[PDB]
Amino acid sequence: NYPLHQACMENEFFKVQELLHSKPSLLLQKDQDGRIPLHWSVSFQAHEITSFLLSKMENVNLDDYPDDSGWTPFHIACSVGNLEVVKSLYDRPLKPDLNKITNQGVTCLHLAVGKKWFEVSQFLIENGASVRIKDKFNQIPLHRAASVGSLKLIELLCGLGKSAVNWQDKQGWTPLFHALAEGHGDAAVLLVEKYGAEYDLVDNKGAKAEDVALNEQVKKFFLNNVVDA
Repeated sequence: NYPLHQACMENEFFKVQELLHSKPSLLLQKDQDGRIPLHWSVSFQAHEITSFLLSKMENVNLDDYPDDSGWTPFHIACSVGNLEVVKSLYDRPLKPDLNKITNQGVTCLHLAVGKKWFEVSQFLIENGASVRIKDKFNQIPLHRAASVGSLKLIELLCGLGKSAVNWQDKQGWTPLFHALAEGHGDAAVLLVEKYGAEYDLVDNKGAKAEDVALNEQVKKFFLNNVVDA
């Protein structure tokens, strides 16, 4: 059915070469998922196969090849977290639009952050990716960083990224709510003390951030370590 895509998934470089020789028009053929062979080689981190495919896609803009979900091969690369592959897709004459969103409104940075891929996230920010693009849920990357409780990512986003801190998603939750709800006390304190997050904001249900804390232990830690403003 889809010989080339499969060979890419299996990481069978010999077969990929064979197939492209007998059926060249398969290079940009879409899946039942709307994916071309490159999506799969990147998805499964087939480094050598990816470079081979790219050598034959010199004039192809990756932005032009979204999944049936809105994911281009660059979105997949950032989600997988292999910085080598990410750099490989970026350092081309035709570069991808770093702020391009999927069908759900998320960016490559949203994807990398939620998976806690620090190196990739940094690479994206250093190259111009905006940290203030909201998805369908009105969340920016910082909402995800607080959710997974990554102190490094929070520092990266708020420091180098100059990320906004008090933006509320559709539930009325700022990143601080997410840190506490998930039990990330140190992350909650960091946002408030170092980056000025406000903790007196209320939910779409009138709840304060301290009110959605995972434990009474987490709540106590938070209240005990934040200064009144």
